[PDB]
Order: sequence, then C-alpha cells, then structure tokens
Amino acid sequence: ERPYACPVESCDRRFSRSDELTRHIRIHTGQKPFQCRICMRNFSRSDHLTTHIRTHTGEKPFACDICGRKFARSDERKRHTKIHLR
DNA sequence: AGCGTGGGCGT
DNA sequence: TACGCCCACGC
Ligand SMILES: [Zn+2]
Ligand SMILES: [Zn+2]
Ligand SMILES: [Zn+2]
Repeated sequence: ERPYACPVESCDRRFSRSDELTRHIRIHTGQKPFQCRICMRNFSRSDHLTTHIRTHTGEKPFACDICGRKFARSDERKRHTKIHLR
C-alpha cells in the first residue's frame, strides 16, 4: 500500500493518504501558510502555529497529575510525568 | 527545559 | 481537502 509517493527527485517518502503527501510536499516547496500575528513567523502547519502562540501568551493547558506543574503541550507534560517514577 | 516540526491518524 | 490531536525526534 501507500500509493501516494513524493515525486521530488531525491525523495523516497510514500504515504497512505493523499493529504499526507500534500502536507509533506510543503517541505520541498517551503510553503509556510500559517503566520503568527504576534511575531510574524511563518509555519508549515496550523497545529504547530497554535502551540507556538502559547510561547507568547504563556497559556499552559496541561497539568501534571502528580504535582500540578503546567505545560504548553501535551507531550511536554508526558515527558515530565515520568520523572515521578522511583 | 522549551519548543520547532514531520508522520500517522480520526474526524 | 481541512483541522487538530498524539506521537516522536531533534536541538
Ligand atoms: Zn518528498
Ligand atoms: Zn509568534
Ligand atoms: Zn509532575
């Protein structure tokens, strides 16, 4: 499977979904359609723009279950929680 | 630590 | 196709 192959020369990436290839090809086109209004930096992806903006606002939605420490991203919290192991 | 950013995916 | 999650890697 993975019928959607990248057609850029030296690239061998292949994908299961059409939209995956369309997203991937932005690495080659350099297209960064999503701009931060605060610092004007451009981003390849809407979801990464959203987490980037928390760097300006200080928004930290994700609290550790053990100690309550807050993080901008779920994966930051995930990396953190395991420090509480023995 | 703080966070850029691609892949896989559900919707 | 978009939107926005988790996941993972990288610095
Ligand atoms: Zn490619
Ligand atoms: Zn910004
Ligand atoms: Zn904690």
